[PDB]
Amino acid sequence: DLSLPSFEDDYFVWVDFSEFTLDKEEIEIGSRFFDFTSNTCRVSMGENPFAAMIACHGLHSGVLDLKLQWSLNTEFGKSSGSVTITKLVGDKAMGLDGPSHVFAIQKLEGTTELLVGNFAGANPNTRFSLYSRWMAIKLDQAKSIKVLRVLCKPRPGFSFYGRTSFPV
Amino acid sequence: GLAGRGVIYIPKDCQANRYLGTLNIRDMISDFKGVQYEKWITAGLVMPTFKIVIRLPANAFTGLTWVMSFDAYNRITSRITASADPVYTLSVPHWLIHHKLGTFSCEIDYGELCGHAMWFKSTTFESPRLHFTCLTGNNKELAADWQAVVELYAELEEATSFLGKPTLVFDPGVFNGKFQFLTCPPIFFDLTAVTALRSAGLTLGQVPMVGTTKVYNLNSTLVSCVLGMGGTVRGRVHICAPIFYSIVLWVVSEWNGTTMDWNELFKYPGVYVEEDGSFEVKIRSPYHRTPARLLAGQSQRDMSSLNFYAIAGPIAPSGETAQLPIVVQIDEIVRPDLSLPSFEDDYFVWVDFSEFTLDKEEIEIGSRFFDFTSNTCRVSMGENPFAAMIACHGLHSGVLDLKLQWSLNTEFGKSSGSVTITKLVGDKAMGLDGPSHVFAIQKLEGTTELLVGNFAGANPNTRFSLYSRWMAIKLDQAKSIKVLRVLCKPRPGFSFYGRTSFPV
Amino acid sequence: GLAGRGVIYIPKDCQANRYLGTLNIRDMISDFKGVQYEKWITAGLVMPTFKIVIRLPANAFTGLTWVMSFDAYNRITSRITASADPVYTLSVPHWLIHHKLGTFSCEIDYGELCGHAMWFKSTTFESPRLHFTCLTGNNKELAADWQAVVELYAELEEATSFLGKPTLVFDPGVFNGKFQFLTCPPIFFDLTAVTALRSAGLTLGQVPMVGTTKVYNLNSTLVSCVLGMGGTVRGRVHICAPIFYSIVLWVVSEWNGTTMDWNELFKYPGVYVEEDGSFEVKIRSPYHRTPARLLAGQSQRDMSSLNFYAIAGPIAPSGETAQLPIVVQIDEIVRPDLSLPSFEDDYFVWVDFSEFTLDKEEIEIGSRFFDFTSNTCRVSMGENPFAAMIACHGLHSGVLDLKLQWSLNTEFGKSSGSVTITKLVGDKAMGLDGPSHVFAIQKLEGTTELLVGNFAGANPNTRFSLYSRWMAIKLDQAKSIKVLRVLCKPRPGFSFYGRTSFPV
Repeated sequence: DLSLPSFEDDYFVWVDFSEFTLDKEEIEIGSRFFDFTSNTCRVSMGENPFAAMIACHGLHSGVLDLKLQWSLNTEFGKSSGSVTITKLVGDKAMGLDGPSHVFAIQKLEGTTELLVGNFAGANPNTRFSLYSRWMAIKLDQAKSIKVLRVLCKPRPGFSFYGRTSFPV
Repeated sequence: GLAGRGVIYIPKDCQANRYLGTLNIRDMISDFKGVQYEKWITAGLVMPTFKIVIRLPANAFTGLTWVMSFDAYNRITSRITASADPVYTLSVPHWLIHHKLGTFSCEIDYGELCGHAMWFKSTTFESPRLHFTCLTGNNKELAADWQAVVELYAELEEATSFLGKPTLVFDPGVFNGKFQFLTCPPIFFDLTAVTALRSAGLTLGQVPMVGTTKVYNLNSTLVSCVLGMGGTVRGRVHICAPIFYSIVLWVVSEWNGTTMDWNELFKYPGVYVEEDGSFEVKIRSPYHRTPARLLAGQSQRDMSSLNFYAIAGPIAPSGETAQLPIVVQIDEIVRPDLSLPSFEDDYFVWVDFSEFTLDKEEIEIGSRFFDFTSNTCRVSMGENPFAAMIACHGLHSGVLDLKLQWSLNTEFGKSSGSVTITKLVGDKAMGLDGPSHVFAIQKLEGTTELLVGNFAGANPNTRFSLYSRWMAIKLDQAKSIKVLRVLCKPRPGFSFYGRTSFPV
Repeated sequence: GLAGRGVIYIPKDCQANRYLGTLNIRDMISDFKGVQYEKWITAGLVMPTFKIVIRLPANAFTGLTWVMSFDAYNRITSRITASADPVYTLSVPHWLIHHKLGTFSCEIDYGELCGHAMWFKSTTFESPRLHFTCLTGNNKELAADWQAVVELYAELEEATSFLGKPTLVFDPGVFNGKFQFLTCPPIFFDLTAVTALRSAGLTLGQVPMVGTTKVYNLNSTLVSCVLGMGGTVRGRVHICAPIFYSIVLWVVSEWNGTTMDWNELFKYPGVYVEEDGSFEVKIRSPYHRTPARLLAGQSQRDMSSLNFYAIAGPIAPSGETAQLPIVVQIDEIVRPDLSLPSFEDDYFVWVDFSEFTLDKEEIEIGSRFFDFTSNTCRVSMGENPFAAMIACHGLHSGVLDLKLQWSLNTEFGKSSGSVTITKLVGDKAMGLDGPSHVFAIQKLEGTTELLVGNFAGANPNTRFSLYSRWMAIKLDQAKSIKVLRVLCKPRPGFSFYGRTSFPV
């Protein structure tokens, strides 16, 4: 006799960035779904079953749809700059240019896809270096942002390989 | 088999409105204890079909009529224990017990009338009661105090599910015209009067009152779902007096006052009532319909009414003094001429927040649809049929689509911050993160879904703590908002369990 | 379903003959209380078929064997509460509980084993008990005290009659040769002995004793109905020790002593026993039969015996010290060679009255067959199988034909008066007059019938007061009588209910 599912087929919180100390901020994502750290801003990671499933398997692979939302710290009338989504294939150094995307800060939201995977087919739950698509979020007026929230929603067929555990 | 029992004590002078007592259904079964009680301990959960039997010496010489009121959610108890107004006792499922008919019996499908299964060891939500009150009094006191015996018969078996089948599913465009448990408080005729008139208003969407207390109930709530109604009122009339009292009534419908000419009166399409029975009277009106509710300054008598004219009697032997009571029950509007539904399948107002005093404001919603309170801002709650339906059932469950709208208090160019919708599973302390959502204040509007429910399947109309999804609205620049309006629109299949009432 | 329950506490050191406790069957059901208990209250009378289950952790390393004794008429309780001699515990219906087999179960048809239906509100005759005793002890103490759980399962339904079906109907010429509940007290072998002999007497009519106390029981009583028996003893042997104990036995029958020559011993027709199992051994005797009871100064070894020769072992690892116990059960004499019945279908002695001190003497019998006492004369009671059968059942009922005989103490020519038989229905005080009968003393003999029973249908083997026919013998010249002898002969169909025992 089961209850409703706790989650619907909807977005859920991946990460919130807040309390920026520098106007220039660049968050590298690459091709991974993982826990962020920053010396220059406050990272608040989401806790949900998807994140646990990532942690409790050896390998995973799929596509995430992202929704970015943000609110202003300064007066709207004074605002300038952008949330830019850099999309490459390769790396920052030698990469090819994909569907990179400039959201004027006044849009206050934006969307993008993220490939979680690589040429081999799947990501371990650790740092690794395997040729793939590459994503980054670039802030140029980060001190004018009170919060940058990133939600994700896995596209159907997001796959996990080898059940295991994850002590923290 | 016999599952439980109890005793109601009747005073020798049992007058109208006397509170006779309350039996606690679960205590009746556990004090008896009980082949059925013991089967219950093993089942854990039961969803009984009860036969209630009230043993009662039949007597045609008293005029006594009592009401048994099934109050599964303990909603009227507080307010009937000093004296029981019929408006309270008839606002929940109930049965008329006529002294002339003696021993009384009825069936209670606990799955319908209540909606949640009974746990052997303790009350889950509230403790289910049977109230016994006197609707019409004895014509003169009896010889001595006496008692009646109440008995519960059931074959208890283990319940498969926690929830029953929903008594009602929300739909704006659906009020059939059929009623259950719609009983009008007693109408009285003096025997010192050669003729008389008693009006019963037909503006059925009006909320009944007892002094300053509003008694919300499902029937008036249902009628309010429509703009007005025409057609024929089908009902039953009970004459609640001793065999030696008698009366003849002309029952007819009239619009805005009554005629003063007896000849005109009898050119109307009415019916004669000499005794207990059913009746059909056409709702009479210049528009063929009477409005569902009143406007300001209007009276129920300005519209269509069901009028009871005593044209012969009442008579009784000397020296009787008691009035002769008529109890009317309305069963349905047959051959109905309905107005438009009052609401469409659209959003309606849940709540407005305004006059914020702090820039940081956090409104917890959780998994409930309810009335907000705040020390730091002004809450204005919406009043509509949906909110009444929530109030007139023991349990409900469904999903609400929300639209948030807001206007600014400061200059647009100076604006900053957000309306943030936190969505969790669990609670603020240990919850999991769902589709939380940040609306930059400049969006000026946003949407979200709200689950009204929990792991068990339904919410009571009180505060409770049951693991579920959890929602909150977070303002960071609240003083920059002139108003935050929250509209909702129930998704199809929003369910209500166990019809009841709600006095405020 | 589960009807009642109880708990037995076992000591970490559980030795042979430890009393473990008594459960009261009706208290088990009423303390539980009990879907079955509540069905019982409505039925009034129940004649259950119980499944008794003893929950018990199986263990092959202890050697523990317990006995559950069904004592429906409370006959051995007084005698076993300090220490339980197997002669008592095995004298009523009983079951061996082997620790190696774990959880134990059996059926009790209360109709057979008891005979009267149970009244919900109070004990009718005596209160039915289950006794738990240790038959063979543990080889060494266990780690800690523990407990076992006793459960009663039954589907109680209303009893149609007060009385069950009779376990036994009196007949002198009928002892089949089949037994139930014939268990011999444990036989023990020392492991400090390379070989050994243990004899079991086959003189089965002998009444068992515990010190100076005779323990009358149905089995010995049955055997006493015959002069002697030959044939083959079919039984079962239980080896009641840990898996690490083992033994090999040569089991054979011998007459008057035992041979001292091992080679002769193995030319006899015996069987080997290495483990739990059944056995058949021919009863060996010069006459092909062994006598049912002993004469004066005869010993049970003087006749045919069932001999248990340990020919290898017992052995056990060091340093075990416990003896190895063998429990023998005798099921029947197969291919029986029976003697004449010891009694024919004839009268036998009930009582002699003699040495009268008063001329007026009145002996009340009522509706009972029982042992008389007098302060004014000498009572000499008869001892025979019928009397033992009365003593070894909870209830009995039937009709006795009486013959009275008497001889004179004074000169015949001087004699006067009568032996009068008063026959009433009721009691001396308010009774109705039946076939009372005046025998002039010169008749020197007379006859009458006696109903042994009452309105309920059967008599307990105690004093009771239940409306029935009532008999008394009245002497008016008692000092003129040298002896008054009363013989009886049960009419066909004299019935006994619920086999039990009777320690004196």
